[PDB]
Amino acid sequence: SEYELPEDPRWELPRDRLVLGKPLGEGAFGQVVLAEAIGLPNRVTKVAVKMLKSDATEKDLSDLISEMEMMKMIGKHKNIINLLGACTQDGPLYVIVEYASKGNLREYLQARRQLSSKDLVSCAYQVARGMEYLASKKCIHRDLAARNVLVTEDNVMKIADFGLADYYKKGRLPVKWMAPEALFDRIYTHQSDVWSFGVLLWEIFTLGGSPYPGVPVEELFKLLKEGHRMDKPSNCTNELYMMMRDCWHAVPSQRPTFKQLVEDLDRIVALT
Amino acid sequence: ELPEDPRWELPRDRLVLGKPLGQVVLAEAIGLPNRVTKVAVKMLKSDATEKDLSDLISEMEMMKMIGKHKNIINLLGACTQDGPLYVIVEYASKGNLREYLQARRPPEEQLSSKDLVSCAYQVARGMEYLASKKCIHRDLAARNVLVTEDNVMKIADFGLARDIHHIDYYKKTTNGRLPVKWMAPEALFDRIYTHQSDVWSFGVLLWEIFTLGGSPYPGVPVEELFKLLKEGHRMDKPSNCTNELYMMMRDCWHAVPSQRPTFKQLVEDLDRIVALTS
Ligand SMILES: COCCCc1cc(Nc2nc(NCc3cc(C)no3)ncc2Br)[nH]n1
Ligand SMILES: COCCCc1cc(Nc2nc(NCc3cc(C)no3)ncc2Br)[nH]n1
Repeated sequence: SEYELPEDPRWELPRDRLVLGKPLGEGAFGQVVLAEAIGLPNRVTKVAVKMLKSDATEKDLSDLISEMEMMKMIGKHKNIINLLGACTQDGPLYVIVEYASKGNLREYLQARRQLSSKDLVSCAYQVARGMEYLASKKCIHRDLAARNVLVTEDNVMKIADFGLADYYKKGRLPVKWMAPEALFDRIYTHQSDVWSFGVLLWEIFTLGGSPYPGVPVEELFKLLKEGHRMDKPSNCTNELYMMMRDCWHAVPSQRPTFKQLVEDLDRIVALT
Repeated sequence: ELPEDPRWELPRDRLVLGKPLGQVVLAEAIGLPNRVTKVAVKMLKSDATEKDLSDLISEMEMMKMIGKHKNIINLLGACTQDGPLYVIVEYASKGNLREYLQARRPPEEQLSSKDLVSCAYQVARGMEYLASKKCIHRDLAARNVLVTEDNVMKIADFGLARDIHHIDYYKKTTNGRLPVKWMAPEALFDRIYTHQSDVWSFGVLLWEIFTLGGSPYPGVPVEELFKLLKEGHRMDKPSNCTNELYMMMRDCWHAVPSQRPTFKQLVEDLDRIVALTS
């Protein structure tokens, strides 16, 4: 990987067919830019490109490659951010993926405090669909949150950061979406992502609310150990609150599965 | 030590002391002729100082001046001569409002929407009365509201001596909660207490009622509380709460003290809302 990467003709795009545009966002040693891809024959497709920052290390490269390779194995679904291609040869790695013009679901919800009760349940349905798909492909997210759900021009929910390779790192605290087993016992399962979906559900029905405002890490632990559970939001049926509460069962085996959650939300949507 | 006050003195032999309530004891007063009335009696503990006596006397004298209202814990008498000071006050059999509401949470009989709005009305009435007598509570919370056998709300601890320049903000209550979470910012940061800061605390109490004894800012320590307040943070609307009653809480938590409603206004609004609530 130091002088050259392996080629995968299934996915390789010519660099002349990609025009890089305005940055969308960055992270530790990776960054995401808006771009235009020609012929993924001669139609331009607005895509998002993920690539390393200039200060990245060999291990950052190896992380980014592993992310791309997981996206290949997992395959396509409408409610996830899909791999569309890659430039791997003769220069920096560009991992080309779908563009979601409306940004993350947290912001999306906050800027519309105008969604109906149906639309809100529909969001929740789409997210669980994406998660039901990923879980069928052995994919555990480990940070399912509204910040990691992107929304498209046409209001499709698309899970992101599912292929990625310090409890005090924030400006909110991710530990506030972690299942107790994952936080306390470092047990990550599909059921631990169910707990996280519980909190996303709550974010959804508070239209982008912040879990546990003002609660620092040590206190959160203390709340968890006491069996504390966030209060029902206003503008939330008692059914939905029991879905959240169900996702928040202490025993993961008694939490519902994403398969079960999709079935319920499909029913609930139709009756909203 | 004590000076005699014939307006209030009950002979010691007329008071039959019973079980501890939590110091405060349950008692029976004979007379107050051949009838016994259940009463609560406040008295000193064994390890009490002269400062503690002084503070108990001040509380009693304050009750004398304030006079009687249905929605406060009313002074009934005192034993001041030839033995321990006993301040005799009304008995509330169903305990504090926090516990009263939590015991009535669904799985004791549930409270209607009207019952909850009626609690709010009665507390506001008591506060309006206290305000009228020039009294500022300084720790209005559901824990300092007591409930009688016939479900009458009575405000307690309204006459208490407190040095505000010696408050421990870190000190938790017995239930595990922090009293700073009921305090107007201007009282908290600037030690300025007014009827207006009491109205702020009433907003928090209204919140406590509609969450059926919920704990404000759960898991938020003192330093983080300050930072939420400085940022103008406000608690979210409880579920099963009208927009109209959440607007009331929000009004009580106005950042500018002059712009909060008075208890006179709160009393009138709540009266109107009680009559229209199912
Ligand atoms: C590897 O795929 C990462 C997501 C690709 C993507 C990004 C967008 N649109 C937007 N992205 C961002 N920030 C980049 C980002 C957010 C997350 C989560 N991950 O990366 N900001 C605004 C927009 Br609009 N579409 N597809
Ligand atoms: C001088 O006013 C003291 C309150 C008089 C009173 C107390 C009760 N009933 C109960 N009291 C307590 N704990 C003592 C207490 C609570 C507060 C507030 N202040 O003192 N526990 C249970 C009951 Br029931 N009735 N009247």
